[PDB]
Amino acid sequence: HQVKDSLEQLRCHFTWELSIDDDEMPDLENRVLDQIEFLDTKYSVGIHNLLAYVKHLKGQNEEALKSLKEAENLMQEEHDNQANVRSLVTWGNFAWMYYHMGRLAEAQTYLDKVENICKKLSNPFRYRMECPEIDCEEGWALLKCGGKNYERAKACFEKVLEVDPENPESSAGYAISAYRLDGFKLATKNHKPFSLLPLRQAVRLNPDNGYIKVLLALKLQDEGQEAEGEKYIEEALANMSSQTYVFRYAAKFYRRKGSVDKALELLKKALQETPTSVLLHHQIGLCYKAQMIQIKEATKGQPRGQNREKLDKMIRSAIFHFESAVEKKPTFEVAHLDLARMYIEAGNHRKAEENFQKLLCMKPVVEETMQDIHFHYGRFQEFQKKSDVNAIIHYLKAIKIEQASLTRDKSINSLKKLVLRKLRRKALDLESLSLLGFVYKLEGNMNEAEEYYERAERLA
RNA sequence: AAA
Ligand SMILES: [Ca+2]
Ligand SMILES: [Ca+2]
Repeated sequence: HQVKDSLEQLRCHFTWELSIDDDEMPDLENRVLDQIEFLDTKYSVGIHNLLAYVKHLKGQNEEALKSLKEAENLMQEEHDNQANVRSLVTWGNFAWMYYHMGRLAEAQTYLDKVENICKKLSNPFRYRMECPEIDCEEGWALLKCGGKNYERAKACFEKVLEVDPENPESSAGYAISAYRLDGFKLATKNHKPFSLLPLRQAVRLNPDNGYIKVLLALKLQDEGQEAEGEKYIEEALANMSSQTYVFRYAAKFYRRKGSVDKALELLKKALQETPTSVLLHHQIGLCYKAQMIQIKEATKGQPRGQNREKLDKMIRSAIFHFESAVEKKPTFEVAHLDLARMYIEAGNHRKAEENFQKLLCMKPVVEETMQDIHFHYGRFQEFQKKSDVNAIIHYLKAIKIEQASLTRDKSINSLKKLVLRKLRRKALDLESLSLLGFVYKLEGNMNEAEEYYERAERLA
């Protein structure tokens, strides 16, 4: 069992516990292909090795070898024929591939190549190479393979920065990881911008990286500094580096600023390049949603004639794009939520219900998203289905997810309003009395709360 | 990637 034990010591995709879910594999493959074609970075070894690992997981071992060979061919050019330690990721993935294919003599050849380099560099381990380049490669792999991996990704880049605080590559990976982790918490009470300083430093150290600049812009916009952010949007848009990705985030920036037409123009250009992007399809849908709201506001909710034809175009176009996003990535929870909400605007309550029911069964990486799912389903039950019983159930389920947030507070307020309404129609509704006590208790008004709980008890 |  010497071979297998040696393979487990290698640092490469096979030993990084990426845990790629089958339902996310088609989207991952498309994102990997998009990145190969459109992300401008110095070394593309990592991304080709991830494509090989994906092909392996698909049962296409011969196709996987092709991607590992391409990774070696490209390394020759990106380092000018010179030796580079990132090759050890490729060689580790060859050893695993050949082991899985039964080409065991070749698997041993690649273990020997790795060992030879670990010796040459005075690495303490025989097969496990300890160098910052490989910590970064582990981090980028994790960062590409979904939100559940982002704490691990950040820690890979942080390990490099603890020894070399001005390392450009790990500064970039740390900042992007941190930005996405901040995104997960953006609606939680008293959230803080942990990623802002990392992004400033990553831009300083990677001055040609437009991708990092547009994330810095968006975090500045989050923090109420939109004009400073817009300067970075403009600098990124003047750069060709990773242009199509720059367009995605500039489009988000302009939509949030209120320039929805500008956002749509950028997204339509980006969709020409990466038409399978679920991020693009969701962003385009949000733009049509924003335009729908603008039409509603100008016509006081009663568009007619051409304005009605325009509203319906916005609704149907948003449904098309949200449906496109969730076809491609069925685990994209918030896109299903936007879709359910847009089916309410289209007057299709059965399709809204269907998507809410799907959402109730999901297990988001971001557990607080289920507050939003219950809250919006509760509102649908209250206002479209005229079911106070089911509205109460789902406002309570939102509240029971204790994390303080904008939506938990809205759920408390919505439950309060519903119960106050019921009590006007029937002041001796014991259930409503107790719920109103519960609401006051959650608000901290302990005397009002016990008053209502007591009143409810007396009746019974 | 909603918020
Ligand atoms: Ca390019
Ligand atoms: Ca190729």
